[PDB]
Amino acid sequence: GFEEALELTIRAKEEGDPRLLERALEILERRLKEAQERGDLHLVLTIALLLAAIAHRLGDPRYLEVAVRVLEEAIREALERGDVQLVYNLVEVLLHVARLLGDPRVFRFMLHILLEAYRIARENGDEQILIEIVHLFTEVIRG
Amino acid sequence: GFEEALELTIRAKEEGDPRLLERALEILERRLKEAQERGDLHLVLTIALLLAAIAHRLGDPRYLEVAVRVLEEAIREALERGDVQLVYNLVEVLLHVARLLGDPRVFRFMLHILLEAYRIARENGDEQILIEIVHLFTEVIRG
Amino acid sequence: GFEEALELTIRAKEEGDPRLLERALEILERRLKEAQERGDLHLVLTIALLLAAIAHRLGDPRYLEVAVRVLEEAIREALERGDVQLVYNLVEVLLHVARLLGDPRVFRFMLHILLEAYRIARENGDEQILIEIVHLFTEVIRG
Repeated sequence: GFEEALELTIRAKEEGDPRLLERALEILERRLKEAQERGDLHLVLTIALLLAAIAHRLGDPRYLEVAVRVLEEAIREALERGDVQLVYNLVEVLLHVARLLGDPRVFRFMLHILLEAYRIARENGDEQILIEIVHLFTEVIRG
Repeated sequence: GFEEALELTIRAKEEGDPRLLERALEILERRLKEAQERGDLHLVLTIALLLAAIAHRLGDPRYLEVAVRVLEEAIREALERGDVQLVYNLVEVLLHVARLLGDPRVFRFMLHILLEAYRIARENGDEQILIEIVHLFTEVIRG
Repeated sequence: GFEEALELTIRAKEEGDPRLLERALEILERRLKEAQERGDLHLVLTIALLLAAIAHRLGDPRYLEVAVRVLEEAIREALERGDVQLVYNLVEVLLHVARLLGDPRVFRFMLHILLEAYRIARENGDEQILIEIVHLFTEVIRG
């Protein structure tokens, strides 16, 4: 499912044809909506990661903003689920995306989510993810 | 605890109040001494990492220094115990602190520790820790 | 002697003697020829990583090149073997040396290898590696 986007990315770099980046971003945007529906938040994680990395190469912040918005909604759902691990892995991707975009308010969103996920993990009693959340927190406050 | 620090960090981004960073640094410096005293080297790892990130923001090298001296003593104890994984994770944090602080001697300390941890890991199982030690070595020598 | 290279590397830092870097590079190049062809792609990964690190310190691109060419042939062999976890760990080290060397061509190599490994992993049905490959792919296209 990711193969066509990975090939198109290599093909756009070597041939210098940004229309191939745009084609792959279209494929990845279709897939990301299909996984946003259905509730496949683990796949949304990786599609949004790949979507944002290609969008960054193309120089078009629009697709970076779509990845942010979809990752933020997947985080809110995964936090309502009380999954915490999915929230952690979702925030990890959003951190890489926010680092690319440079939007300060995405980091603010992640600080609140991590604090809430720490509270769910504290009352659940999962110690290892409690530390993993604090570590991810120290990375967000950097920038 | 961690929750009060994470709340104060968020509260001091929202409210324009760096005193809340200072209050968090004070709590974490208390907890870090309490953890070093108890020998709680796994918590020493996470407190120092959070302390240094909150100290990097606000920009006070003092709390970076406390973090270096405590991590170093936690590393020496973990190396006495022969716990190659723990000293690996402890040096990993000290490398991030020392990169923030910029003191050459903190790197030199890490060079000698990793060589010793390589000897213990060589005579033990030649596991992934063996490559993880030499991998961490190459990162300490670089910058 | 792995330990000898670690010792010489520390020894060249505080004595400021780059002849010890060149001596460790000699020991590591002898060791890589022993390890390669015989196989042991895991040890090829370790010493090539150490070799290129102290070569970067020495300022000599030549040894960065042999670390690259040995890593690339290890990746091709591990890719022939079908060991997709091994090519992942090999490409991870090849990204660090490619960052040091600064040659655009090694990044092109890594993009093609990762696309292949995804295909082998997709037909093998490993799932977790497929995601880990895509995640590493987003790191390679950055730089």
